[PDB]
Amino acid sequence: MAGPEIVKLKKILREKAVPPGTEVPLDVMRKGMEKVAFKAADDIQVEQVTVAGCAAEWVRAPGCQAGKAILYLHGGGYVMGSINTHRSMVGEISRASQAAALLLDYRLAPEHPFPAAVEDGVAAYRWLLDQGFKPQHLSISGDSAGGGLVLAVLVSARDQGLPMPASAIPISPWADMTCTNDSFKTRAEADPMGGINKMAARYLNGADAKHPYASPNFANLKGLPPLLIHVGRDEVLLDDSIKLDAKAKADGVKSTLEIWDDMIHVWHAFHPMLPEGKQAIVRVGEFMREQWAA
Repeated sequence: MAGPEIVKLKKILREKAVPPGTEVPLDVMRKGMEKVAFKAADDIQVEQVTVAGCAAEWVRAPGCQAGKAILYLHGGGYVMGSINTHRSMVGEISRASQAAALLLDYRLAPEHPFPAAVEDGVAAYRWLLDQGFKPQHLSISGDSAGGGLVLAVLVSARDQGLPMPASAIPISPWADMTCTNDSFKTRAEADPMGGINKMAARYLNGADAKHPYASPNFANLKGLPPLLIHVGRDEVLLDDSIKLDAKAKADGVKSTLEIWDDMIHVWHAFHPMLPEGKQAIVRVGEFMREQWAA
């Protein structure tokens, strides 16, 4: 029916979770994500760089193709996450896609609200182009909030005349800051991963929640490059993804959406103990490579 590992992981996550309602202070949520992050695989090579005034790492699995690069935008509700929280998952995407990842430590809210993260994303992309990477050798990817930022970065880039990269992969994207979608009710019980509305509040700091660079589900997608959208069936953000796919299709974008049954928010991040995490990462890699061969 459902795999044994997901059933197991669902139980561990329900057990470890803080109870519904209780307010976890920000720097406490921040530290907890750091402290619990998976260590990247031993064969992942890392190089610290500065990119548009942000800390970054080049994240190079074995097998990287010369000339290829992923701008990777991490999750964390726009308020948390770092190079550290995501080095592990991004190592595996680099493995699968045989491409080095640029892992950006973009400005986080509330210290730096919207559109700070979009400016960092766009500049990061401009930096890659400036470094000599060709549009057709580039891909943009990210998870959760980062996966919304993927879209925002594209839209914003398109608007400023930048060429589109060959592909983009939003993973469990948060692309609608209103958080009104049916799936917050429909998929609530199945999702072990209020809390989210606070992050939107902190990121927006008063801005219009239907701003296209905050909620790319209200943006004009015309001209974006081909998309692979990943989302699990068992997450409150199911609707962001279904609606992002229909938007893209309507705006004439080549969109492939895959709902993975039984899966949770960014199940990729649990690749060390979830076969489906590895499987979905492999597939992100295959899709990036497919798009580079075309």
